[PDB]
Amino acid sequence: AQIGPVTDLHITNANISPDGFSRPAVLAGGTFPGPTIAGNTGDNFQITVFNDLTDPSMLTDTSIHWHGLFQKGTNWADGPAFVTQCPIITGQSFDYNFNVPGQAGTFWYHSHLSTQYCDGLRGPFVVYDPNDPNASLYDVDDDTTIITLADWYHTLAQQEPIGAAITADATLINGLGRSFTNTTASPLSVITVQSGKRYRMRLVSISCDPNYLFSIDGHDMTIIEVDGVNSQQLTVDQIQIFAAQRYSFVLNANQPVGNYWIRAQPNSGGQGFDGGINSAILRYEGATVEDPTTTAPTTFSNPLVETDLHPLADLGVPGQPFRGGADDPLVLNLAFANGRFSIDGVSFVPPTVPVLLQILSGAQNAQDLLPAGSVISLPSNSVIEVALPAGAAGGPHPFHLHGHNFAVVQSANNATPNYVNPIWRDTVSIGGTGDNVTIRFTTNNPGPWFLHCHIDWHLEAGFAIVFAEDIPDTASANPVPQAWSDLCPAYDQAHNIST
Ligand SMILES: *[C@@H]1O[C@H](CO)[C@@H](O[C@@H]2O[C@H](CO)[C@@H](O[C@@H]3O[C@H](CO)[C@@H](O)[C@H](O)[C@@H]3O)[C@H](O)[C@H]2NC(C)=O)[C@H](O)[C@H]1NC(C)=O
Ligand SMILES: *[C@@H]1O[C@H](CO)[C@@H](O[C@@H]2O[C@H](CO)[C@@H](O[C@@H]3O[C@H](CO)[C@@H](O)[C@H](O)[C@@H]3O)[C@H](O)[C@H]2NC(C)=O)[C@H](O)[C@H]1NC(C)=O
Ligand SMILES: [Cu+2]
Ligand SMILES: [Cu+2]
Ligand SMILES: [Cu+2]
Ligand code: NA
Repeated sequence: AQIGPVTDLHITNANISPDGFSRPAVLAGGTFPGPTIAGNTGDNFQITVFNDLTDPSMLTDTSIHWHGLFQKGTNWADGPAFVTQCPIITGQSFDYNFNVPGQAGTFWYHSHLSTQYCDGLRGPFVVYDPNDPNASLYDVDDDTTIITLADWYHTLAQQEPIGAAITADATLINGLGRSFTNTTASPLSVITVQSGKRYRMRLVSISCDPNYLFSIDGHDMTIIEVDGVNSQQLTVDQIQIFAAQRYSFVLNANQPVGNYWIRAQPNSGGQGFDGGINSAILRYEGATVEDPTTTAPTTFSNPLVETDLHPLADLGVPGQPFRGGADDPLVLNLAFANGRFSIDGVSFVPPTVPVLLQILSGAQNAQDLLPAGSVISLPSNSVIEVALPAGAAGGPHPFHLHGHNFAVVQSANNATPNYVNPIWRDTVSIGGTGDNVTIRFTTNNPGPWFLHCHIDWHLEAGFAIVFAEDIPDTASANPVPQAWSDLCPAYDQAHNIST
C-alpha cells in the first residue's frame, strides 16, 4: 500500500538479498525500495522520520530529501545534510512538514547524507492530480504501475574509494534482479497488465550512478511527463534515463497475450542480458507463468531524444533568445582531477554549520558563507542562466538543482539552443566533450539550493555548489520549527563537535 501524506517512516538496518546475495542495508519502511509516499497536489505532507539506525558501517545518522519538490517557504525541510539541516541522530525523529502547491507528477525520496542512499534509502514519491490533463490517456495509474530502476552494490558505500569509478553488481527493477558475476536465477520482478487496457507507467531512476537504456520488447511507450512536468505525447521505443530522472509513459497492452522482457541496460557494469541480468518480465493476464522468449532489436528506431520533448502547457523560456540573455548569466567551470571534482575551482566539502543556519545567524553575503567559494548568491526575481559545459571525467553527468525545475535551453549532443519550447525538468545530462547544456529559471524561492551531479559518488568527491537564492529574504521566507533548531545542537553534542 501507499503511505502518506501524513505518516511515520522508520529508517532501519536489515539484511536483504535482492539479487540472491545477502548484505546489510539502510531501509525506509523495511523494504528496498522503500514504500511509496503519496498524496494529491497541494497536500500537506508530514513525514515523521524515525532514525533507528545502529550499524556504523552505513552511518547511524540520516537526512532525507524529497527529490523535485520545491519546498517554497520550507527550505529547512529539503534534506541535504549541511546545506539545509544537520543530520537526525539515532534514536531521534524529525517531522518533515511541507506542502506541494502547484506540483503534480512523479518524484522520489532518498538519503541526502554522504553516499547513504546507495546503501538502500530510496523510494518513490507520487503527487497525483485529481484533474490531471492527461487522465483520459490511460485506464490504470496506481502503485502497480510504478517502475523503479536501481543500481545495487555488494560492497558497502562507505567502503567505496572517493573519486573512483565504482561499479555496481546488479540492476534491480522494482527491487529485484540478477547479479552480473556469479549470476544465480533469483526471482525477477513481474509487471502484470490486462489485454486492451492502457497504463500510466511511472518510470523512476533511483540510481546512484548508471544511466539505463530502458525498453519493453514488442511495445512502445508514449511519454506524457518528464521530471514532474507534463509533456506533449511523444512515442518512443527506448528511453535513456539518467540518475534521478523520471518519466510517465502510456503503455498500451495491445500485443498478443504473453510474456515480454523488460530491459534496463546500464552504461557500466554488466552488458547484455545473459542469465536474465538487466531484466524483468511484462506478463499479460492469462499468459503462462514462464520467462519471455522475446528478442530486443539490434537497433532501436525511435529512441528518446531530449529536444523532441515539449511541455503540454505553454511554459516558454524566461529571458531573451540568445546566450547570456538573462539577468544573471552564469557559466560554470566543471572539472575533475586526482580523485576530486570541482566547480569554479572549488571542490565541495560539507561545512560544519549548515548553510541555511549560517544565513539565519546573520551571514550577509556569499563570501561570508562556508564553504568558502562553494556558495554563489542569486538575486531575487531575476532570470538565471547556467551553462554547464561537459568534459569532466566520469560522464555523462546528470546535474540536478534543488528548489526548482528549469528550461533545458540546450541539450546533450546538439549544439542548437531552443528559446521557444524546450522541455522543463529537474535533472539533465550535460552530455559529452564540447557540449554546452544550458538551463534557465527565475528566482522566486528564497533559500540555499544545492546544485550537484546526481551520480552520488561524484557528489561525495565534491561535484557540487550551493545557490544562495535571495539571501536577504531567506529568514522571513522560511520560518523554522523548534525541532529543526534542535537538530545541530543534538548532532554536534553526539559527535563531540564544537560550534
Ligand atoms: C557555453 O555558453 C556560454 C554562454 O552561455 C559561453 O560563455 C562565453 O564564454 C566566452 C569565452 O569562452 C566569454 O568570452 C570571454 O570573456 C572574457 C571576459 O569576461 C574575455 O576576457 C575573453 O576574451 C572572452 O571574451 C563570454 O563572456 C561567455 N558568455 C557569452 C558569450 O554569453 C561558453 O564559452 C560556452 N562553452 C562552450 C564549451 O561552448
Ligand atoms: C537539435 O536541437 C534543435 C533545437 O531544439 C532542434 O531544432 C528544432 O527542430 C524542430 C523539429 O524539426 C523544429 O520545429 C519544427 O518547426 C516547424 C514549425 O516552424 C514545424 O513545421 C516542424 O514540424 C517543427 O515544429 C524547431 O524549429 C527547431 N528549433 C530550432 C531552434 O532550430 C533539432 O531538431 C535538434 N536536432 C536533432 C537531430 O534532433
Ligand atoms: Cu536527488
Ligand atoms: Cu533534489
Ligand atoms: Cu558526475
Ligand atoms: Na520567453
